[PDB]
Amino acid sequence: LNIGKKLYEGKTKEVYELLDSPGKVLLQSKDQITAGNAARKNHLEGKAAISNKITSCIFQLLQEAGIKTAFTRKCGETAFIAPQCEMIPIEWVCRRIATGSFLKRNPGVKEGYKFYPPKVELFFKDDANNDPQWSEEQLIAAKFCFAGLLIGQTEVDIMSHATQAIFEILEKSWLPQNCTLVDMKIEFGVDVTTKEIVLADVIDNDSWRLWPSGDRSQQKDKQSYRDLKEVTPEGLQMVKKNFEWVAERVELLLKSESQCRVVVLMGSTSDLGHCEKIKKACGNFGIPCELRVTSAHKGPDETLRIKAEYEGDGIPTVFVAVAGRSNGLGPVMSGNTAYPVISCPPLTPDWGVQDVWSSLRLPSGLGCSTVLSPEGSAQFAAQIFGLSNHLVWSKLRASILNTWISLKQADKKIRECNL
Amino acid sequence: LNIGKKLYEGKTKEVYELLDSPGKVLLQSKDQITAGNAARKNHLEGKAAISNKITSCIFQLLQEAGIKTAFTRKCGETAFIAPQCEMIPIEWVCRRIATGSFLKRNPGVKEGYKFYPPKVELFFKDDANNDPQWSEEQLIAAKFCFAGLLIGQTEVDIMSHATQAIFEILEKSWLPQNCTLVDMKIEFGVDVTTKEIVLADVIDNDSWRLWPSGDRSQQKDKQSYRDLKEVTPEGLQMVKKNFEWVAERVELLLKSESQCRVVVLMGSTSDLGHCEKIKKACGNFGIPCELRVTSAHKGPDETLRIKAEYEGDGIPTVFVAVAGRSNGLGPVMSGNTAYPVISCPPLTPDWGVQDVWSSLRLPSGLGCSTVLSPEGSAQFAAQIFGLSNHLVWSKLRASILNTWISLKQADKKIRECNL
Amino acid sequence: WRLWPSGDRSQQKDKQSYRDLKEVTPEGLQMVKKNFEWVAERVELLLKSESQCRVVVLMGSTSDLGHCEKIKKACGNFGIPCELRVTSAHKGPDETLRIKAEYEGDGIPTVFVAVAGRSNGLGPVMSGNTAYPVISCPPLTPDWGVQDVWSSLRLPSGLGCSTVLSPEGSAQFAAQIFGLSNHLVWSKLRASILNTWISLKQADKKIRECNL
Ligand SMILES: Nc1ncnc2c1ncn2[C@@H]1O[C@H](COP(=O)(O)OP(=O)(O)NP(=O)(O)O)[C@@H](O)[C@H]1O
Ligand SMILES: Nc1ncnc2c1ncn2[C@@H]1O[C@H](COP(=O)(O)OP(=O)(O)NP(=O)(O)O)[C@@H](O)[C@H]1O
Ligand SMILES: Nc1c(C(=O)N[C@@H](CC(=O)O)C(=O)O)ncn1[C@@H]1O[C@H](COP(=O)(O)O)[C@@H](O)[C@H]1O
Ligand SMILES: Nc1c(C(=O)N[C@@H](CC(=O)O)C(=O)O)ncn1[C@@H]1O[C@H](COP(=O)(O)O)[C@@H](O)[C@H]1O
Ligand SMILES: [Mg+2]
Ligand SMILES: [Mg+2]
Ligand SMILES: [Mg+2]
Ligand SMILES: [Mg+2]
Repeated sequence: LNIGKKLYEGKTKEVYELLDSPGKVLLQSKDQITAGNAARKNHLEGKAAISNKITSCIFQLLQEAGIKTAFTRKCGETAFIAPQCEMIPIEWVCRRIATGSFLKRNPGVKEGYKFYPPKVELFFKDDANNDPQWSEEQLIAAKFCFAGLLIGQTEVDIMSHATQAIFEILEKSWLPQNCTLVDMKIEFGVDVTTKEIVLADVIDNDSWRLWPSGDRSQQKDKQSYRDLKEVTPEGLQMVKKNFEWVAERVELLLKSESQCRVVVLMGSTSDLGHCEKIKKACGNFGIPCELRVTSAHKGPDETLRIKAEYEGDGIPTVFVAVAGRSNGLGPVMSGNTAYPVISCPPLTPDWGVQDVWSSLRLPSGLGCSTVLSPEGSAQFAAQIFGLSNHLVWSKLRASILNTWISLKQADKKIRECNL
Repeated sequence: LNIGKKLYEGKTKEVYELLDSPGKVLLQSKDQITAGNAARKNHLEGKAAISNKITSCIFQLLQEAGIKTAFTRKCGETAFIAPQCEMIPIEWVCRRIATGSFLKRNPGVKEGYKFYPPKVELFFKDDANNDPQWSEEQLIAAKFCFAGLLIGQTEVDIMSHATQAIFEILEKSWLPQNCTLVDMKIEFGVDVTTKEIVLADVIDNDSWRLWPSGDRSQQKDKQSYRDLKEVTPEGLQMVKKNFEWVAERVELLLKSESQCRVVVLMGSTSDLGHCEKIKKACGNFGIPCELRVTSAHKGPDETLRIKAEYEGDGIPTVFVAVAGRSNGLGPVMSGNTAYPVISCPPLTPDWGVQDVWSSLRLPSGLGCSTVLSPEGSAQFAAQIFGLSNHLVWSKLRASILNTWISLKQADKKIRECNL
Repeated sequence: WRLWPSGDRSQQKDKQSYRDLKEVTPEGLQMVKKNFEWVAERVELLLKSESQCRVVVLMGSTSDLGHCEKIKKACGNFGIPCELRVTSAHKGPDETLRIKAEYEGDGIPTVFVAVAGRSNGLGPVMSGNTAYPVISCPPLTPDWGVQDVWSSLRLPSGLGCSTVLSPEGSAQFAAQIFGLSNHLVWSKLRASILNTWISLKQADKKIRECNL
């Protein structure tokens, strides 16, 4: 590992150039904890390893969901490799629950006020003035430029939407551990190579407020250190145990709590191309997808036996029925399983207007749903599993963001061809 | 409570007439455990309370799912009130896993062979000949008559289907406790008042095989007592602890592990009638259902804020979009949530052929599904929640049985109008 | 097997007659032999068609010949003779009735299949003037097929004319009709249900390998 010059150093991290890696840097954590802009600073042994472990797990989680993130890989106990960014000097905060500075700036609001949707705020980075709140209008008027990207209305709107999405993903991911994510702070930078705005810096135990069972008095985050009247050695051991508590649970956010499976049943091997599109699209949400050939019309006995194989092994299953012309496979399956059935018929413009009604108009006592897009039927199957699986949910959530970002970028492009 | 005369007494239960309660009886459990046809009999203190508690919990579970069952209520620690039945003298067994007598009657099959779907078998009740297996053809040819109901092809086909459905419901219900329901035995009788075939006798720790983590050596059922080489006082305490283990956990089968909610969003209060039908049908599955008024066309800002309230409180939610004419509410919602959205448009024959396409043909990146039936949209919502909620699943499964039974009954009726 | 003439076990012609003998005598073996000879004589009649079958495909235009060739080919698969005839109900209704009469009049059980594009009058006219079954199998394309099909489907009262869109399907339906009387046609239909089912099982087995 070919380490170059120390680029900068701050309160908790040293950033080094990597001579064998163009556009990449090494972020080495220090055994330092800090708070405020006064003398609250301490050595804390093992903090560097805890910060590194949390950020490395959280960045891998957000990256596997599809959030664009400045993270390459973990590099031992106390560092990580990242794409080099020109950091935007704004703290982006997201709140589910009103506490901390929100109450000070909004006297009359009580602790516990819930934000639907989560509240996003901006703070300009400046220790001299204790990080003052900025409006979107102030950030636009600053006309900041980083690695050649002017930070305008489009870029601010993107960081704002991304902050909400990142919060919701981390919020949903902590829920299975019976922890309430109250709020968080993140920072973005411009990747010096790609010129993309990406989540950067770290997300660690100083970034958020984490309340087991929603109970503030059980707070496990750095607020436990900020709240101390006086820092004693007995006080720092409590803080360290809180950081250890989070370090011991954070890797479980990468694990699937519940199993998911899509079974695509096709009446004919001529509709294989259409079923390959469903299977591929399921792969994008990390949901295993099996293809099976069975006809309701010509082998209804075999359809029910295949159904029984998937009903009988304890794995939650969504069936997707692909039947051309008069669809009996969706209906028959729908009538004989408690699991959901989606008809995704391979309609063409020739007879599709006529064929679709055999999926849509069903006798009473049948729940069978219809989705015409094959990518759509995978997404709907994912949305169903997202109710139980935070990993699938997070891919859906990040995909809503990324698609929205794509529209903003295409509008920005075509707007330049308006002069 | 006015107790009458003792009607019957067997190895483990006494049946008493209730003088104020026509067509109901009291089944009093005894502190007796037995095995085989031979001298394996023991007094075991608290067995009566454990048997009564298990059957009372299991019968309430099956009854609340919609399985027709001879159970009224628990009546203290050691008895229960039931509708009086003329018992059909057949033991109905269902197997997920090959063990016990299946291996003896099918040499070459290995322990652990899985049945898809679960295997149903009939045994005629006769201690003299160790309960010989009967075919369906033998039971039909017996021309049994109980409380005036001749047991024919229809009645046998009903008991056989009911046995599979009861087993699958109990199998699904034990899964969240990490217990494998291997197999079970049940008996049916004819309710002397209604003349309906109903599950009767008991389902207790003698009725099934229960393997924690699928591990036969951790068996918690009465097989632990059958297997003992010789019955010692130390041997009976181990059996008692197995029965106590089941007694403790059986009550958790009545508890919902996961929360469910349907939110029905309507573009106009003129579509209220249609939304009332969705809400009523959701009530049948025990799923709370909220009605909300919002227009994507006229109040899209408000649609997103309402969406956020239900996204934000940690409760798994299915949205049902009810918009007449050009449905924008399904699409908009679908594009802005990771939760499932179902369009259930209030189509009439006037313009329904034209309006439906606004739900069906969507831009890429939308998983929005379509269900035309309002009862159907609730059932689909139930099927989605049934992947996580064994109580919802069980109502869907019992509904498949009951619907099938009522077709058999209607066919039997119209067949009389053909002679 | 066990073979009972008139469903009468006491007339059993199979080897059960030999299994049942208390003791095997020379007189006992001659009775068994006669039972075997009875079956030997009659087994050859199982290969013979008891009833005659014919499909007549009437086409309004020789441009629909391709579509009629598919009906005739598919009829050949069931061992049913199939004749093609050209007649228009619109332009030669007198001739349509005379052609109908040739096939009504020679004692051979016949199913008529009417192939008329656009406004199908040939199915209806034929249906109204014969006691034999008529099937409309119109040569629909996606251009105007949604509009044309209704001329086969919505008929005045007193017409039994049926519709089958598939040309192979119209032959199979014709076969099913003859299968009520002809055990050879029936047996091809029955074996075809098996073979189709077997090939689904085989295709499912193949695609299951592409899932591990
Ligand atoms: N991917 C990245 N590429 C380049 N610089 C980065 C990246 N991630 C973080 N940094 C910078 O690394 C510097 C050192 O971090 P740290 O020691 O935590 O600083 P600090 O004292 O918190 N300073 P500041 O964040 O500016 O208030 C920070 O100033 C970040 O802007
Ligand atoms: N709902 C009911 N109504 C009437 N009788 C019932 C009902 N449920 C169970 N019984 C009968 O109650 C009797 C006493 O049960 P039990 O003490 O378990 O007898 P047993 O020794 O197991 N006899 P058996 O089931 O006939 O082999 C049995 O004969 C059952 O058929
Ligand atoms: N961690 C930080 C910081 C911040 O600068 N923190 C450090 C400075 C440093 O990390 O070196 C400190 O002084 O404690 N600013 C916001 N937040 C987080 O943002 C949400 C809202 O915080 P509020 O605005 O209510 O104080 C909560 O989760 C904080 O943890
Ligand atoms: N409990 C019984 C009985 C039965 O008669 N039980 C009692 C009779 C009595 O109450 O004295 C006993 O002797 O243990 N028959 C079937 N089963 C259950 O049904 C499935 C079939 O078991 P198999 O046929 O493999 O033994 C397994 O779950 C048994 O527990
Ligand atoms: Mg700050
Ligand atoms: Mg920092
Ligand atoms: Mg038994
Ligand atoms: Mg009993």
